[PDB]
Amino acid sequence: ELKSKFVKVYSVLKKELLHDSAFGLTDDSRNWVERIMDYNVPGGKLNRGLSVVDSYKLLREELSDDEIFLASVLGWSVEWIQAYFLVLDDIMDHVGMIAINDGLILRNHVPRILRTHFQTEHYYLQLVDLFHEVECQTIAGQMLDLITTLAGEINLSSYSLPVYQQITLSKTSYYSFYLPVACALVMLGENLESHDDMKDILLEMGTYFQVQDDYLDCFGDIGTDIEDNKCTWLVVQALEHCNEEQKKLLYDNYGRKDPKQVAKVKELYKTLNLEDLFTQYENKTCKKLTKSIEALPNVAVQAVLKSFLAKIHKR
Amino acid sequence: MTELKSKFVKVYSVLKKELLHDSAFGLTDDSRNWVERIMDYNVPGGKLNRGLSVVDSYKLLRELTELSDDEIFLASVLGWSVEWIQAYFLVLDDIMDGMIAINDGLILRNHVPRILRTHFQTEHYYLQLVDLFHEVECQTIAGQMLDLITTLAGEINLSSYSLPVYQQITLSKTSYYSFYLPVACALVMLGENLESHDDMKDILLEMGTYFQVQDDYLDCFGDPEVDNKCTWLVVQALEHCNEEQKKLLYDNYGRKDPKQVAKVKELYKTLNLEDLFTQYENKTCKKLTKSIEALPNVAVQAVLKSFLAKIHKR
Repeated sequence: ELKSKFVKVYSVLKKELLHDSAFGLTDDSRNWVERIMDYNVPGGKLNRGLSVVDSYKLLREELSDDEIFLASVLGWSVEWIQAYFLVLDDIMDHVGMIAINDGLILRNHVPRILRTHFQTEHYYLQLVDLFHEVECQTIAGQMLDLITTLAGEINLSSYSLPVYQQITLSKTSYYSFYLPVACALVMLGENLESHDDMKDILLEMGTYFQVQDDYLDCFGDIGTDIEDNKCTWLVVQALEHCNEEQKKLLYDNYGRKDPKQVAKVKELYKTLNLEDLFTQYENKTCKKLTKSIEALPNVAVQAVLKSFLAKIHKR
Repeated sequence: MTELKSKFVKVYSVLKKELLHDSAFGLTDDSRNWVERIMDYNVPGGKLNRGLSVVDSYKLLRELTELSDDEIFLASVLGWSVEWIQAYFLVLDDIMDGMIAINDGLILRNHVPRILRTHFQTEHYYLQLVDLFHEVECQTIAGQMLDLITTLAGEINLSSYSLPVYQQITLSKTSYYSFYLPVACALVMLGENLESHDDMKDILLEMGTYFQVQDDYLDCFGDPEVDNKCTWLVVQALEHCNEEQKKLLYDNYGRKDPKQVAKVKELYKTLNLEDLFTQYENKTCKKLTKSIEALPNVAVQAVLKSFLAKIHKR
């Protein structure tokens, strides 16, 4: 039902944007723009764009077709903004830097949609500031990622828990966990500025998911983080949790594409019991997050947050 | 007016320290200096033509229509916002001719609405400022996309180079942020609604096209510092030449060889495109002055005449 309705909203928004006569498009440029849309936006699983509509339905307690359409419009706006973010991620992870311009086209589609479908609403400026906040912090996250990565070129003393956490927060969690639920609440008439507790919980949830992926990379059926000199949660823990010759071991073997040295790092990890440290982190995190979800007065917000936390647990 | 400029220049420091210490963004000491250096490189360097012209157009509109220090500060804030947005645009322009330049540029882009929000959210014209900068950015990047399609990717069959394509690129790529944005900022600050100024907008846009044609000519005939470019010169040469001259142009254009370059230059000279450019300049200043005077509002006329005079013959 939602599956079949949501996806048509992509076509609706696409044909709106292509035939917004504000810019003079020829046949050729129109096809250029349509291709750079259809490549990036409508492809994937549509996790977050759908989760906008799903969180909206969850909050509701009866849905009109207009309500569903607008929730879908917000969802697709999320998909667009994420397309922009992911094009930049492509560019930043290993005869055409068209990729920049393509990405920048998609970014500038986001407020055209928001303006076309929500200007009359009384929460228009709140949506604009939401997407603005999310974009500012996503790109600030990318900037932290650059500096940390570059500056951890050999000097692994750059890799600290605060740096890891700020990167995970601003780069991903914001557009990944806050943005869709925030979209739903703003449509629901709420003011986000009286939801700092929910915001913080979703942000910690994003940090949680990143720590998960960091561990899964190193322990699961292949992950290449220790080869790639990445700032994993595992290496950040290993740094301050090891002695002096273990620091020498890590400094020797980290960032090395050689399964011998990779295995040296893996077995320093195992001898430091970072699998059990991760199990403890997971348990304490799910407890803190479930506990502080229940602390929230609103029960439906709790339902949405518990949905998310359950979906990502033990993944 | 170097007495009154020094106030503008301090607003850069004010906005910079605001943005750097927005603890909403989690910045370490380290990242804080990274952001400061990527600001100080791009934004405060140049002559500050457009950022100052925001404040100058505001003063002009006031003087003709007491002028508080807050008014000046806010006009300056808008000016520096223009400087930032232009820095972003110019970083992308550099890029389009290790991969940090993208990230730096995007940091500068996302500073713009932080400033607009910090200093103009309370105002009743906030959404109008946001839509102004949004429109300008959409059309600048659309201009870049047209530039990609037309120039580099529309290579050696130069029959792609037409006056309408040239004009659309010049309009959306540059004219918008270069000539509309600064005066529009001042008018929005003045309480006006831009949607009843389409004539002024169109005039400033044509003015941007004019300035680009100027730069095109200076390139081919001039010194300062420093083929296959979509120049106004080649666009004129195309439809103003016969058939063996078309053969000459197709032979020699896009060719890095001073012999063939000179073949193009002297086809230009035998077509009298220097005199065509002088005529273009005269007819353009006349069309623009005439349609400026057509505007009902006299102070808007004063601002537009200021701009058109500043960019004339130089």
